[PDB]
Amino acid sequence: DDEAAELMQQVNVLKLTVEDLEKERDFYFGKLRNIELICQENEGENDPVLQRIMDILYATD
Amino acid sequence: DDEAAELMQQVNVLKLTVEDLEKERDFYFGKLRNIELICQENEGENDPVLQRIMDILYATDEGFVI
Repeated sequence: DDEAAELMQQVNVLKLTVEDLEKERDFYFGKLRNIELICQENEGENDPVLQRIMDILYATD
Repeated sequence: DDEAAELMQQVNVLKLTVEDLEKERDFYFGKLRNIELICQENEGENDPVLQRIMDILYATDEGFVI
């Protein structure tokens, strides 16, 4: 009745939040993948800065 | 009745999804920021590879979020 309505309101807000977060997550992930490729295509130069970047990309937190 | 109960279950599942996504989003954003810092420190190196990475990062700048 009253609770079902407030819960529906919450579900709508949460679904909007999921869409928002997933899209931002995917966007940041795509950026990281682009950077990873650049690092891989240049791994033959032995650049220590790219080494630091790759270490970041492949680190678990 | 069953409606409110169905919605509550849906709410609990969505809340869990949200918590996982926030952690994934911040995890990836944290990496982009750490990479931006590395680039920032080595600015005056005239390294074309770092310039490519910085251009990729531009769209992820915090200034575009707040």
